[PDB]
Amino acid sequence: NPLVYLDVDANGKPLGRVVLELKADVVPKTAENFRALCTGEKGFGYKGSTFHRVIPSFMCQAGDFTNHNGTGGKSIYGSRFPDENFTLKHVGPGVLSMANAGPNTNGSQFFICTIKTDWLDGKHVVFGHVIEGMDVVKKIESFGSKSGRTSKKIVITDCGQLS
Ligand SMILES: NCCOCCNC(=O)[C@@H]1CCNC(=O)CCC(=O)N2CCC[C@](Cc3ccccc3)(C2)C(=O)N[C@@H](Cc2ccc(-c3ccc(CCC(=O)O)cc3)cc2)C(=O)NCc2ccccc2CC(=O)N1
Repeated sequence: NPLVYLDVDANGKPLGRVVLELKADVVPKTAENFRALCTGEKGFGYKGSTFHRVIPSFMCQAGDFTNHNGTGGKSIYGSRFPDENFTLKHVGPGVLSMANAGPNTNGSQFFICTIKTDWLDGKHVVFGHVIEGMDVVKKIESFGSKSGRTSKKIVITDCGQLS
């Protein structure tokens, strides 16, 4: 399974690195989309974009590199793409899952859970998990709010593939 990284800052101050294992063994098409958006190999992707909605005791959401507000993004497949499967569950903190606007509306937006979000099982495609840097995720979460607006600008300053 590929390993990718997000290096995250808050108001320009580095918070550290999040390492994500992508479950290409279960959701290869969803894992590949995220991998390529981390490397930037198609000329666009996550680098320089933000965590735009962060809600404590819920999740940290990112990947809207077109509109920066939860309405946009772009997949590597030319259009919104189907839910590959709902095999993996939102079991706890550190789960990496696709944001969407209903069935079969996957793009580039994603979230990292900070609790078990079991009510999303069967609705959002889980495709990976944090293996290093959960403390960075908790730092991101600490800048969230009830509305999801962040108290500092949280940026993916760099991202890419490790292996
Ligand atoms: N329920 C029990 C108790 O739970 C309490 C905890 N709160 C919960 O469980 C809560 C409760 C319900 N609350 C909510 O849904 C919050 C919703 C919200 O913030 N927004 C703000 C932002 C825009 C809105 C409305 C919209 C959608 C679409 C376009 C324009 C406006 C609404 C929204 O929906 N945007 C989605 C992300 C999103 C992903 C992908 C795309 C997209 C895909 C493909 C392409 C082209 C690809 C190509 O061409 O290549 C382009 C775009 C667009 C939008 C959003 O944010 N979805 C919500 C969400 C995200 C992540 C995880 C979970 C959730 C559910 C949640 O948060 N649910």
